[PDB]
Amino acid sequence: KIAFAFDIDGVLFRGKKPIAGASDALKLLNRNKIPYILLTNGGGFSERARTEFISSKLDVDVSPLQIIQSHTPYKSLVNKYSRILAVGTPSVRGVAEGYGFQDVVHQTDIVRYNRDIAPFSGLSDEQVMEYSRDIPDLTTKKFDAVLVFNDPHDWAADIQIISDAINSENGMLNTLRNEKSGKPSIPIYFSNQDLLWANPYKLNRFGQGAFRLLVRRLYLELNGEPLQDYTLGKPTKLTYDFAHHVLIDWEKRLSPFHAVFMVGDNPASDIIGAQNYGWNSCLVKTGVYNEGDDLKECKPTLIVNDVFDAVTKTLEKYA
Amino acid sequence: KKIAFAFDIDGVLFRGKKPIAGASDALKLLNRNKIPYILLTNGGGFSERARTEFISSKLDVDVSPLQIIQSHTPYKSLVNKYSRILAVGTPSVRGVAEGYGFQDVVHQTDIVRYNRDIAPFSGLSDEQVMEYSRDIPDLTTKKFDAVLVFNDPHDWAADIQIISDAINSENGMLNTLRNEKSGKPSIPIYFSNQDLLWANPYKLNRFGQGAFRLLVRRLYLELNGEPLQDYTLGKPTKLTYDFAHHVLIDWEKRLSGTKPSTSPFHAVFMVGDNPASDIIGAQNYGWNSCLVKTGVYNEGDDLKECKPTLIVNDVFDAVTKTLEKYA
Ligand SMILES: [Mg+2]
Ligand SMILES: [Mg+2]
Ligand SMILES: [Mg+2]
Repeated sequence: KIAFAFDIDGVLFRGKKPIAGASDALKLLNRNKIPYILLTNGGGFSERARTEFISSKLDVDVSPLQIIQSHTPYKSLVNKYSRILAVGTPSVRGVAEGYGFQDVVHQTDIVRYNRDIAPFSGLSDEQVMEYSRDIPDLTTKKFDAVLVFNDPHDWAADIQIISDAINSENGMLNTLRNEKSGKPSIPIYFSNQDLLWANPYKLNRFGQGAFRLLVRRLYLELNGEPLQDYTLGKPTKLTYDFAHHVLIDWEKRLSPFHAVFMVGDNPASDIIGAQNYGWNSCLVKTGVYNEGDDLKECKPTLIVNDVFDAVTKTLEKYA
Repeated sequence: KKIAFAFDIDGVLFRGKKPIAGASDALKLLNRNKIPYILLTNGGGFSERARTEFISSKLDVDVSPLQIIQSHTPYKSLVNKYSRILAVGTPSVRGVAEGYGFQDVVHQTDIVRYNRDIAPFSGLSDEQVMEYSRDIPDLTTKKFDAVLVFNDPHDWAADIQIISDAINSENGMLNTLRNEKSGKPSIPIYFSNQDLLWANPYKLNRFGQGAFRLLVRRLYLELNGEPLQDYTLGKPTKLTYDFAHHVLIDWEKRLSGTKPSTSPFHAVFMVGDNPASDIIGAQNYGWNSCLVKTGVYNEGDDLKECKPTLIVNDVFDAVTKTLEKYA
């Protein structure tokens, strides 16, 4: 009994385009009745909307119950925080609402309220109108946490607005505390520490890990203490435990494994994540990693060209 | 030549587009008394002419384009040094750079237009790409010679990605990545303002180009394991104060037609809102200073090593109290 956990970016897709072999890889598992999940540090859309897109592109039925995205574990926080600043692309508002967050504010809602809060926002008037909403108690009800769902697309605004929140007086908009501290005014969560990721471009691009480093750098500058943030996403144990539960529930719904193989392109997320958790791993060369790159101390079970190689070589050798 | 003033703009004369109460009156007071002044700002984006036209209209005084130093004004000295520059800032900085004489100006939005996948987290709308960017001859086949940050750009995920690409490239060629790690960037990079904070219309101080610089530097360190060797101008740098001193000298000569740092004046008073730029800059250069409370500085904030000559409420108090004591 083996199962697979596939990364998406640099393994199944580059952007919206499938990698050759990705469709065949999943079709092969389905023929053989081998369970799989998708475990991605990407996000932005609902689990349903994302799996609908992947299903269409790869010509397989991927269930919303087979996927863990960066933000999926934020379901665990819905009873902890009444009002959240949900940072990400505009779609993350709906995702957070769907999880059951009581009071969701998107960062663009603050830009709508007062453009002078974010002097270097690139939002056009049309983008403000489309992306944001009027929040009538934006200034009178405190924020309880900042949750970064995915990489937002207006960083001078996004970073300013996050900084305002984590240096505020107890989460109240338009306030600035006097006290310097490593503990932010309200808690802040990052869902992906990937410095780099693989999109259609030939060179690795910065991801949410890079965004996090930037937020942290300015927090340190203002406070003289490092930020006490929360982190999820691969390689964190929290995300692997979450994925493990999704996989167990999926395996039951198909109806515990001798081995789980993480298939990834990034040593620093996928491979270390699996290795720390006790999962096996197959490092592909179609994304962040190029053969010759420093593996440091991760030790992938197999190193292979692409996802179809990962599945076929793993099955031949281990199933 | 008893005295001249050098005024900061943001948090001293203006908050955003709105004059601070007394700002117009302060300049009119100097002009009635034939006391010369310059404007020395770490802001920028538009030409010295366009900027002084706007300020003139809003303060109802005649400010000459020869009376202003903006963050990027000293980039005039670099025009024969670097053929192709990545001119980073708001779209208006393309025209400012071209106006200065740079041979081959590329704006960061030109690279986003060339390939959107370079900047996956760009916020540019299609309409903004059409408005801001240009097709650039030989974008992919001619090296970039430097990155010059003119002012704060307004799409930082793209801006930071694109700057990082340049300073880690194979000798400035787009679409490349060098093999080696070093403190020395692939091509030189200049920042024109190290202001962590600045004062706009909002009541809380907002991050400025100094913050942007710290972000670029952080990701450079992450990729290279060595701190970035950059060039920095703007207040409080000696380069910028020297440049401003020469603009003042030239302006006084024009009008007319001591210490080394104030020549030909007995005293030069910097009027600023930011201890970390205006005050320490003036102090290190040899100028006197007035610190106002209408911008970044709040009463009781720690002044660290800065010792302003006077601390006052606003720009009109700065002028009136300085003239009383020092004129
Ligand atoms: Mg990946
Ligand atoms: Mg935009
Ligand atoms: Mg100022």
